[PDB]
Amino acid sequence: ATIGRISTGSKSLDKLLGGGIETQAITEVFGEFGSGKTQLAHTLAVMVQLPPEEGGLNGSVMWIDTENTFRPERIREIAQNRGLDPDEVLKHIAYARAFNSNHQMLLVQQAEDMIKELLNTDRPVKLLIVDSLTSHFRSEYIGRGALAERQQKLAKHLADLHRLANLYDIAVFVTNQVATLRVYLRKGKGGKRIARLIDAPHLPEGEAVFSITEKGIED
Ligand SMILES: Nc1cc2ccccc2cc1C(=O)O
Repeated sequence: ATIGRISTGSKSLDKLLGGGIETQAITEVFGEFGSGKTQLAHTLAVMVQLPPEEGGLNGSVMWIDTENTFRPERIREIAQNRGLDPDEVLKHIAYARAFNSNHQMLLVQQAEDMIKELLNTDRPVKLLIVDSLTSHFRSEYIGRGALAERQQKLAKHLADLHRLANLYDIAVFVTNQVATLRVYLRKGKGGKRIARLIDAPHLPEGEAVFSITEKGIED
């Protein structure tokens, strides 16, 4: 289908990204604790539920959590501050906690069941979040003798995510620490945050400054 764009809530960040995050693509956001990557994930889980006129895609969300960072109270707060019903917004976020890298991989495969069920409805899955992509892979595969299998397993996981994104017109959004759009977050001045786009093949490298508010991400 046509490439849909989900607003991040920030006009500055959306301009940097070419209008927002894309369906049929993996957007990978990097940053240290406090850089705003989890705030962006929570904001996008709300924004995607809005109609296109308001920066969303009238969509449902699937969220894979590798380390206990999903906060339903933060969704409710962002939803209510954006004029949405907080309970309805939460009902349209399917949640899974992944306990290890094998289970994380299995969940991406299992997500296809619900994606297929909602595909021709009024609320198709339009956003699949994996927070935080490599935490289990880094913990489970230590050192020299483990790199080949860690890379093999991560490549398969990413291929599985790209397949769902392309086949079902979903924006895949992943968070991490240091063929996919890579955005680097950092602390800016006066409690603001900065996003830097690096090595995008068809978007200029640039920076966007944004704030974290009761609405989640905004300028
Ligand atoms: N069966 C499921 C699989 C998932 C896979 C990825 C993200 C969320 C998911 C939620 C469920 C659920 O039963 O609520």
